[PDB]
Amino acid sequence: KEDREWEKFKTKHITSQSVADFNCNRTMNDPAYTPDGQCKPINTFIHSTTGPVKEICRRATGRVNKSSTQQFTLTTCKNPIRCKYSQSNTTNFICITCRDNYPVHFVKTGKC
Ligand code: NA
Repeated sequence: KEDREWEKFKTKHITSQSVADFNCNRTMNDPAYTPDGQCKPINTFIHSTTGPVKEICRRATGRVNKSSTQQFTLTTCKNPIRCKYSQSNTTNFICITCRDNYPVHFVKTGKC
């Protein structure tokens, strides 16, 4: 169900918060943004409106990994000590799995 996979991707990997306001310790432990479970060893959050992320797949057909053509601001929450994280940010391209027009999986930072 590609729309629901997209919803899971949005929740897990796209943040509506600014780089400054984003808080790894809150979000990584908040069920609302962690549909695979809380306190994971790593996660990459894309600071973007959903449209531009979705348009990574604009020319995608079937199931295929696509690189973004532009860079995104990214927060990495990593290396938890009792679910308390190192937090850092950078800009980079991203590599996602598209199912048709829908991002359904975060593959890697950088190009595919
Ligand atoms: Na960069």
